[PDB]
Amino acid sequence: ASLFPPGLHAIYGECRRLYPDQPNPLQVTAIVKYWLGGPDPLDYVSMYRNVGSPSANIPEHWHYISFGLSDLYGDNRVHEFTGTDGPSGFGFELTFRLKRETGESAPPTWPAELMQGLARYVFQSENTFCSGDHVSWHSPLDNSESRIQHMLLTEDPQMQPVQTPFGVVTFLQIVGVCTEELHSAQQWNGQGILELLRTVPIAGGPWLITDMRRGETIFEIDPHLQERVDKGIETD
Amino acid sequence: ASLFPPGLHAIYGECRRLYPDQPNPLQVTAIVKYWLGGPDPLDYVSMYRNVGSPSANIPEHWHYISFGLSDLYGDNRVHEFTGTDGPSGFGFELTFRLKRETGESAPPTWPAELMQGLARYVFQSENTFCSGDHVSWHSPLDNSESRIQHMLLTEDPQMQPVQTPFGVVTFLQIVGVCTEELHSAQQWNGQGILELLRTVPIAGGPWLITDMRRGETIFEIDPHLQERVDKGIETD
Amino acid sequence: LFPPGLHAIYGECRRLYPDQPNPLQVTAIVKYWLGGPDPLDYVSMYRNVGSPSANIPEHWHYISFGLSDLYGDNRVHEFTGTDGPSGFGFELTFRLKRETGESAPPTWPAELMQGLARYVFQSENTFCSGDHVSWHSPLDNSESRIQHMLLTEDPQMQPVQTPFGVVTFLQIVGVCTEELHSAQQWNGQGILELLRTVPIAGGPWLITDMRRGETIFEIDPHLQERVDKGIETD
Amino acid sequence: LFPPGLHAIYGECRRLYPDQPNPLQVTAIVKYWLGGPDPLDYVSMYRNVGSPSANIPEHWHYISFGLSDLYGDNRVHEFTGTDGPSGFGFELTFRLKRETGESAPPTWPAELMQGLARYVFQSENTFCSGDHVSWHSPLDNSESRIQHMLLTEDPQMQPVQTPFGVVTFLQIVGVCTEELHSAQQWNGQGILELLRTVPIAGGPWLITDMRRGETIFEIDPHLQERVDKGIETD
Repeated sequence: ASLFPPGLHAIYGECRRLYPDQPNPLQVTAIVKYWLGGPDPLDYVSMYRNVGSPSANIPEHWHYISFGLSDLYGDNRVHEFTGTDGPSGFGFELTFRLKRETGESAPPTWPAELMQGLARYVFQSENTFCSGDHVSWHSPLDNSESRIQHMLLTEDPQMQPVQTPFGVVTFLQIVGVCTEELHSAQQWNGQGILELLRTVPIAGGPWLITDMRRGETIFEIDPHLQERVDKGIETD
Repeated sequence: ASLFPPGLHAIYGECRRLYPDQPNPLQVTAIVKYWLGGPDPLDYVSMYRNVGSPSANIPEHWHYISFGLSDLYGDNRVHEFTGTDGPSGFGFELTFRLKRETGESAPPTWPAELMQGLARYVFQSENTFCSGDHVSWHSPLDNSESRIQHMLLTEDPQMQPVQTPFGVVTFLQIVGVCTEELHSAQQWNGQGILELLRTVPIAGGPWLITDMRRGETIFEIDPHLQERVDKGIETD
Repeated sequence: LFPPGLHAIYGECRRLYPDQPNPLQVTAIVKYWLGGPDPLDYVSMYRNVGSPSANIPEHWHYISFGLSDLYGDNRVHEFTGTDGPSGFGFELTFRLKRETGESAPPTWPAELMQGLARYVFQSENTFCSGDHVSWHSPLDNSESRIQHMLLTEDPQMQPVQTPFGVVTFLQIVGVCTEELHSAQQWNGQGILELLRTVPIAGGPWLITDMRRGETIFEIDPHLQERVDKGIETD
Repeated sequence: LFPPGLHAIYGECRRLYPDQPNPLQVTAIVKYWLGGPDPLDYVSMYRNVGSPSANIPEHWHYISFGLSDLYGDNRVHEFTGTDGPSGFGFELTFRLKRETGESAPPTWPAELMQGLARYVFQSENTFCSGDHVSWHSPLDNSESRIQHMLLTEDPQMQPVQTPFGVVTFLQIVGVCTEELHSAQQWNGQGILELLRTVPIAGGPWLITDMRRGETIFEIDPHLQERVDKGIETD
């Protein structure tokens, strides 16, 4: 009397189209669900292995997808049902791509935590996030010493918006960045820095993968990108 | 070398107009300031004793005021300086009024924590708060068993907006409420529930004081208020 | 109601970890009773500071949910009153030595457990303290010498009463092939006793260290005498 | 550069409380060196789990900032090299027994400390281990029988080297009037020794329990003997 949640199924469906050979991936869950009084708004976080793409500049990475920001059950236990047209719940779920480090047999679990924190902001303030937005996390994302301490949001390069009997669901991918890059996004705009990040493989690449070990800003890597920012600001 | 912060001074000035006899109140601070890498965005939280007003049926309570959401230093270490016209930093600071209980010689310190949590949301997301907004904290505010698990924001009944050399600063007072009251605010609007709360002394009264020990919703206290809520939704 | 079976187990877990109300918990994305391949619905993973006092190192503690009757509505196990055992009567647990720098418990043990639970659901025999399982493969798919298992009752998790039956806790203890053979020649309880006397191989709480490079016998060749005398006087 | 004096003390605090990097810290809204009435710039308040082993109960630990030279720029104390004492040479500390349900450390001890510090500035001068202070009032303005103080070196906080001098830590220990008198008849160190042997009155770490209703003598009338023998060999 807890069948496979329709909302969850729609997302799970997309996940399968992408990882047909990973039907039983590592999945993390809140021991006491939010709608039962728990502190974490995301009911589940699936963690897949993405081989990426040798050919392109795309390295092997871990891919995370959340469950809870959208309307999973459609019975008003967390979000209000609002037809199949509008957005399901908040309208999206968070995703994240973490560069795989040698000797990693499974995907590290800290990103679920990061997502719960972001989700917690959405649930309580009730303000949603959009592609291009930035979040001044102001702390190394994985509680390490990393220079990646903030976030930019963009649409997931592979996960496509899904139709649900409870509304549409899109996927917002988290992209870790350095404070200098965050400031740059504030001076100009998120979409601009996102474009730049795509041109610098080690900082994101086409799929905007995050490398928590990156020690340099895109600007330190290629001081010419600054020009591009200056022009953007100007012509905007 | 660290003079009395102009921004802090303007707020402090207001605090004095209100508490001329408490020049040396309990004040809490972040051991490692936010702008030095610390996790708490509020540099200080002053805690005063408000005798209230026996006459008006306004009980003795603890009054909290934050420092950090507005521009305290004006040297771009936390917020960007934007002239003396616009808002100072985020334009406001948080306040809170906690009903005084027996066994309290001094104001309890947990509310500082609550404020840091709220401020963190503002700094990270860069979305400010306004009178009438609600926050689905989804947890007893003081980590007790209290039924007060959410918040509504209204302007402080006494603290008045202050002019600063770094902008204008208003004061947003936190008002704890029950989930039923939060939903009520969502169905209708924050200002409406705030009005009601003012008419029910034990639930807030004229100055919207929070009593973490309240066991009943305003509706359970006087089932008639529901009528007002229904008329408001209708004519709105 | 929240599943009584789940409730009872969760209860024991809190008595042990009052400060970890929100531990990392792994689950089967498609539950077994919905057609999924993994019989365990959940695997909770806690941090156990151990006991500096008794030389018991900091380790990760795993507890499974699914081998016992969690829901009591015959969706997985048959309801058999509150007396007999709940479902198979137990849940699996495991203690993995923490390696410095580990911020969270590694998740591979959930897998090992699913395999075992899978084996338990399929076998025509019951599992008990003292049993050995010839896994025949490094438990974490590494190069480890720990390739088999012995089962013992969990040193801390205590049997719990449930409206659906009694639930005990069987802890997995990784061991070397030489140690498995030793258990076959003599008996599980015996090797378990020995393992308790050799901290790096288990200690009082029988914690598993996948990095262990030596058998208990290579560590102290005298234990063989006890195994021998054991077999002899037995 | 962050005030070297503060840095050094913060350093010690961390060695002791590696898991409390962001403790509750109280400050003077208008610092003393800006015209304010309170000489202490800050008072950090930590949670000390104590030691179940030695029966040292969980308590709140307070440390002051201001009696020593925090800034070294003559704004409060005179800079006197790195050899001599930093400012007055010490900072005050206090250990308050935790009462069940105290989610955070109570803040009144900061006040008590400001009073003592205010007293040290106006002179009788620096305090030393063994000194007594006839506060003559329940320390927390309650009805408590603890109305005076004895000073001893902090059992854990160790003297720190600072570019502005050496800083030691003097811990405040609350006592009853009968105990104060006893210290006057004999000596502070003596009563401090006795207090250590009576856990509820102080114990090894000399924790203060504002709820104590009995003097150490009423608890064990024999200690009186040991005070007399002290007066005698002195």
